[PDB]
Amino acid sequence: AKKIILDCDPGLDDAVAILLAHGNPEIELLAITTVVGNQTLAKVTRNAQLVADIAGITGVPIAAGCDKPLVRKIMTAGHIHGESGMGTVAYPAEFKNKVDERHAVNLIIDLVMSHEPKTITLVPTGGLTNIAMAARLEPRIVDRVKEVVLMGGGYHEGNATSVAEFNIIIDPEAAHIVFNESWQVTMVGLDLTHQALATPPILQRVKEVDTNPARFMLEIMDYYTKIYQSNRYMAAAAVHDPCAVAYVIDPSVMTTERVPVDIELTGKLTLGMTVADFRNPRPEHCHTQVAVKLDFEKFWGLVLDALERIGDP
Amino acid sequence: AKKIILDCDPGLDDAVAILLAHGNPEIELLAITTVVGNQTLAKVTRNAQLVADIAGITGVPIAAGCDKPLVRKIMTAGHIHGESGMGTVAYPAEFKNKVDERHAVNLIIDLVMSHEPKTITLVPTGGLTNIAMAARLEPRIVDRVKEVVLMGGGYHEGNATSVAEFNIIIDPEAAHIVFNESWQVTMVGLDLTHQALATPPILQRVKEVDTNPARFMLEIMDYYTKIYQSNRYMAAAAVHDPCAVAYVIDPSVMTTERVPVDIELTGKLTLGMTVADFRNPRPEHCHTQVAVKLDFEKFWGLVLDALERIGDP
Amino acid sequence: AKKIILDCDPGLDDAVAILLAHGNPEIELLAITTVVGNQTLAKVTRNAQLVADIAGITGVPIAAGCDKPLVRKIMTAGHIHGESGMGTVAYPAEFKNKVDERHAVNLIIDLVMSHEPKTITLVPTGGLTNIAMAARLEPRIVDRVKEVVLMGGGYHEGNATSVAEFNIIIDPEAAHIVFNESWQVTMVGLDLTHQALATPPILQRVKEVDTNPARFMLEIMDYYTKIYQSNRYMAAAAVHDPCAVAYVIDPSVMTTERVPVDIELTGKLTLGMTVADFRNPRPEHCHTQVAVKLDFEKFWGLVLDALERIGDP
Amino acid sequence: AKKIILDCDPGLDDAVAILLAHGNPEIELLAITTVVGNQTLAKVTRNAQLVADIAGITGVPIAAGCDKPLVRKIMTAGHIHGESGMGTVAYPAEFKNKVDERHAVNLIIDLVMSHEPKTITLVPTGGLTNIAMAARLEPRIVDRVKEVVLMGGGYHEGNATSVAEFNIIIDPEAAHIVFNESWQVTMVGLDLTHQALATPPILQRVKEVDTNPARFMLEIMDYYTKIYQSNRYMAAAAVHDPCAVAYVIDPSVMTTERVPVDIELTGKLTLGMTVADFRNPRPEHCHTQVAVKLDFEKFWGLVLDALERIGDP
Ligand SMILES: Nc1ccc([C@@H]2N[C@H](CO)[C@@H](O)[C@H]2O)cc1
Ligand SMILES: Nc1ccc([C@@H]2N[C@H](CO)[C@@H](O)[C@H]2O)cc1
Ligand SMILES: Nc1ccc([C@@H]2N[C@H](CO)[C@@H](O)[C@H]2O)cc1
Ligand SMILES: Nc1ccc([C@@H]2N[C@H](CO)[C@@H](O)[C@H]2O)cc1
Ligand SMILES: [Ca+2]
Ligand SMILES: [Ca+2]
Ligand SMILES: [Ca+2]
Ligand SMILES: [Ca+2]
Repeated sequence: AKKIILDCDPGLDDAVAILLAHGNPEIELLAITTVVGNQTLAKVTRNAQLVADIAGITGVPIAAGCDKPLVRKIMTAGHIHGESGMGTVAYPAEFKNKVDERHAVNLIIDLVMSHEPKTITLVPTGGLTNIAMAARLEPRIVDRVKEVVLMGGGYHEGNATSVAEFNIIIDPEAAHIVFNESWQVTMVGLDLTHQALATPPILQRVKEVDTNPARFMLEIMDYYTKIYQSNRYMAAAAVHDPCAVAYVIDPSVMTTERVPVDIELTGKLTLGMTVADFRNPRPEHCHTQVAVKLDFEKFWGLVLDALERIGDP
Repeated sequence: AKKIILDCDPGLDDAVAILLAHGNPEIELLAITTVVGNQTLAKVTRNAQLVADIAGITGVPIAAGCDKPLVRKIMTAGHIHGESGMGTVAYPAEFKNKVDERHAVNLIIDLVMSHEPKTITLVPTGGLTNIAMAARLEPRIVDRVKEVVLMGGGYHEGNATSVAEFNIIIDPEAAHIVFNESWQVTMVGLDLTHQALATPPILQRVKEVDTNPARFMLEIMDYYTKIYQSNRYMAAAAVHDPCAVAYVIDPSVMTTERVPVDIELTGKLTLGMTVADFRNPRPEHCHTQVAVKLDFEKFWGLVLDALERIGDP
Repeated sequence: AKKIILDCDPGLDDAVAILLAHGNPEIELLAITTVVGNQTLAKVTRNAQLVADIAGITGVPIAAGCDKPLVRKIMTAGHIHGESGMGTVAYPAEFKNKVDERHAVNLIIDLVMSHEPKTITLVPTGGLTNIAMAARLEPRIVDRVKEVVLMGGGYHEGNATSVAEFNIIIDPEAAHIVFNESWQVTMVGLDLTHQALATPPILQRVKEVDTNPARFMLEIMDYYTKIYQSNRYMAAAAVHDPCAVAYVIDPSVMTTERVPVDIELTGKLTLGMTVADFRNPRPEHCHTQVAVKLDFEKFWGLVLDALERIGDP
Repeated sequence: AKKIILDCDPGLDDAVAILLAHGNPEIELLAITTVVGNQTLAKVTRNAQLVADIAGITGVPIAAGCDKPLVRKIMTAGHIHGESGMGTVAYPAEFKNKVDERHAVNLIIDLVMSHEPKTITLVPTGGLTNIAMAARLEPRIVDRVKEVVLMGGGYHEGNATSVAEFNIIIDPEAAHIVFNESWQVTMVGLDLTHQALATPPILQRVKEVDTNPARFMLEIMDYYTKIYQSNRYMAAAAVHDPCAVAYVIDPSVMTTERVPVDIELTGKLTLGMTVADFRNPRPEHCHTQVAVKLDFEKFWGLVLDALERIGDP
């Protein structure tokens, strides 16, 4: 029912976002496009094929996009997602799903221009390089897109730096382009995603689904959990990306606040920060909004329900 | 018992900080030094004499300091404190208290070098210009000062801009100097001070003290209240400065968190922000700390108690 | 013999660069692509059609490109080239030359990928937005391009600001992208172009060609001259753009120095400056080089010779 | 006849500036104050005593100043002036000249406030830290000072970086303070000082003076020459500092241009650059001017003449 384009950089959590987008009956996945981020474009694209195979996805093109940030030098997060970007999974000899011939930037422009206006929503869960290129190359897509729901940012938290979130800092100028176009933007930041904890009970409910995709998720969630407990301290791992897809499925999974948000491009300490203006006489008629509280039970409900529907292909 | 130097820029709330510092039996006021900020150095200095007269202070030198920020152009806040900086009070023909001969920067260096090590705590409630100059002119004072407790900043709130607080933004390089010296710094920021609301009950308890200093405070608190309800929206006015003195009197009036804090000097959107790093594996052995929650009843208790002791000189 | 793609923003001097590129027998013009700059993309594209008509060009596609800088806000130079961007010329009811269907960015990628390696040289004489987009969208073109010869910058002079040249400052990030790719870049900056003065003798030699294209050039050169004598003071006008094409025709028209050049993105006073490092132990194996001295007679010789060959179509 | 305060950081060339200031009959040296720069404050101060002793100076106070830049971290040039800062000279067991008790910042303010207006000219040949502190601590000195003639900067050359000169970059905010006060500033930059070469003929004329001060200069000039020929390539060494004193003695030793000059504080490539605006409709009524061409013979004449007058004390 809801057509989306999932632009991601398959690392541990992006994989869960793909499973959720596939398994849920409310989402119609038009394409999976990749960008540099968690790992280099090549690795990330190979990972998208791997999970698309595991979940038995067919009829959905997987197109690679930009292999470098717009202006800045490449910066990846291999210390979180392993060298492969997919933690510790072994790849098949051959993938059933092949990388499309078109450049993700062209495919996105193609899909948006060929479909009826306001029917596609973009869901970026990686750096915003491909979305910004597309918006600049064919500005007509900004008024046709239904809305953009991205995982990135943090109005009061950061991870890459004390105040900046990874997806935004790896390409601040692309983020600046996206947040400043007139389309509707929902920022599902760390403020929210730090609530999407994969606790023991949840992992247990997952193990009980007892299917191949489920054993896969259990395996990567395990690796992800080991990293978070050590590296960037938390009792459990936060699985960010699925939260951006969950909001498209059912907006009631989270509360949102409508506030102005811009991107810092020159600060020495604040480079890459999503600056939100919460001072009250609030704007009214503001094209951006941030996510605040997550309905933990409903969120995990949607994931498990998706895992069950995918079954064992 | 606790010797302090109060460096301020007498506007509405700085006045209350002076009354509290004078009236409380726990504080020994060595000097009141002034800086540009709420108004121009001249106005602010005249204001410090006015309240020093009203509270009947004697034996305490009032020394003017820097009339301009270290590098940036002058920026004042006359729209909040009126043209006089002291809102709407009429000045006497002659002041009993006279402005000292020495420059505040020299007086501060003098007091610190002549007293025993670790016995004086600096309490800046204005721009940090004089403190920075002093520390650069005689670096020996940083190891002798007991600690610095300033009113300024905001780890998650701002007023001058969406993320920056007035005292820090009027002279970012001075703030950068102060936060980076090795002395202990307690930042009593907007996060805390926005809790020190002067509500009707409080103003009523004040009117009942029925003394001249009290009528004075009631008068300025009134003007301050009119501005906050209009200009920078809030139901009541937040009286910031006294909070910095209250912490010196009794540290239990507020909770504090020990985290790294630095000042942004080049950001376009974030100039002057006090960037705090709350990401956990927290530092341990960190010379800065921010104030979080205020004990509202104890705070106002201290103020009224001081108003009563000052009496009617 | 020398295949080029002229990327420009038709204003007064870009027009002369087109005439020279068309009339000279050494240049083979594959396409004329436009960008925002002197005027808005629409105006500039209409202007390119106007001069293509006047010079009787046929068989050469004119494709429009980016209508906005990559990240910054649009900035034009209508005070130098008039509102139309073409000073004071009247446009025809219909143009014989039509704007191509393809986006300049796609056309450039097309031409370069379809021709033999190292046979096309890019000649940008406007902001660098289209060249940067193309290099990011299809990175394979940077190794296939023969070299890039652009009019822009100034190692010791500026015009838009005290140290920055218009073409670079209207899109600093695009310029940063171009100067940092590994292809060979020849910067024909203001240091050189300020020598290409259109003095009375030259204008007289032009009037004598007595053809339509020549009367056209005479007309616009006139307006250009009036502006330079008033606005940005000089005895005569400097016609910048043709110098970039002249270097492709005969490199001996100017001397060049091989030195490192980078673009300043964050300076307050120096935004957009082309910083060149002339300190000696010079690099050796440096992909950029700046133009220094112009052979004035040979330069104008090439222009007049081209005007004569175009004749009167 | 011309009273000056020489603020310097005795390294090889600062020493020659002291000899020239002492030996020339036109200069009346009120004091020699030191700052961090070529070496740490301690070393540089010890060096000033060494040369004051060798030249037999008496009746002139030597006062130390700031040991750190205003905001940035300390940066010295020991690779040019050796570890001692004075290249390779051995120090005496005891110095006849003792370091004054007052801080240079206070001494400078003292001298200027106690003498008649417009009779003292400041001659900084090191980082501008002390001059900026003094102008901020007592703003009354800027209108009393006759003018400031400093060695530093470069409108078209740099040494520390491709576009910035050492003295300015070690403390950009101090420089920004000095160039922005209303006093007259003459900038004797690298553009000029690179002409003051100490060629074999000159060194020979010096050896012939055959006195102790002369043998000293010959010794340090030798070391300085070895460094310049290797490190920062040039056929001979450029002795910068004396050029600033020569201009005070006889302004005709060099040509100057009156143009606006400001300091870049945020650029990534251009930090510390003295940006001069040579675009013409030149200001008229401009408090800054840069030095252009040096009268080589007259310059070295003044130095040798001073060496002869000092004789052999
Ligand atoms: N430590 C860490 C670094 C990168 C990411 C990625 N960036 C976003 C959260 O910062 C998500 O899209 C996630 O894939 C997550 C954890
Ligand atoms: N709007 C407003 C502006 C300035 C201040 C001053 N700055 C600090 C709070 O921002 C306090 O010291 C206070 O005196 C308070 C209100
Ligand atoms: N004043 C002025 C402004 C813009 C330009 C354009 N920019 C470059 C020179 O700055 C050329 O390409 C020219 O078309 C020329 C004059
Ligand atoms: N390489 C080098 C570095 C520092 C200096 C000092 N800085 C100024 C020239 O840059 C002079 O005052 C000189 O003392 C000279 C040479
Ligand atoms: Ca991701
Ligand atoms: Ca205050
Ligand atoms: Ca042009
Ligand atoms: Ca020096």
